[PDB]
Amino acid sequence: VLSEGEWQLVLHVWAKVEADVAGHGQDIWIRLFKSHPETLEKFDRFKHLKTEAEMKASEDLKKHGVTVLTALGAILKKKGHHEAELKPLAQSHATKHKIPIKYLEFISEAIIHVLHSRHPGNFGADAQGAMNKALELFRKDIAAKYKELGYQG
Ligand code: HEM
Repeated sequence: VLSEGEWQLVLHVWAKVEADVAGHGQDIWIRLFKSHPETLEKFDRFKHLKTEAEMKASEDLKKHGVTVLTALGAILKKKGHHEAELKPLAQSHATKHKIPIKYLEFISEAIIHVLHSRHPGNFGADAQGAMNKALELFRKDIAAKYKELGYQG
């Protein structure tokens, strides 16, 4: 459970991210595919992308990034009361996409790195601490649902 102060640190930096959702979406995903290429195999629609240039030019990847960050944003804004939002997400990711928890840890790493680079003034040690805590909360609850749904993760 995060404190009200910790949530504020999270939503404060997120308000900046929302000024350019598409741009942040691309940076985060490209960072992920470059740092952990195996994740690219989960996308039968992006597995063909070879270079960072091709990725930055993909309109579909950009739209996916927006869809992803929008869903994450709605969750964070619930400040822990994200039960309703998580169920449908856990079902598709556990039964259809089959995304293991390890991959959620990898993207969490990408989110932090991108925020740290683009928003240094609003992403200090305390702010990163809160963001990490929020993402771990997300991962903890998703992994729980996974078990309930019959997927080890
Ligand atoms: C920060 C956590 C993430 C959030 C909030 C998120 C959100 C979403 C949403 C809302 C969709 C579309 C609706 C749906 O299928 O449920 C989606 C699709 C998808 N996600 Fe996630 N996702 C996350 C992380 C990941 C990761 C780490 C992977 C893979 C390494 C992944 C792989 C996919 C795939 C394969 C699709 C289907 C895309 C397509 O084929 O059109 N997601 N995700």
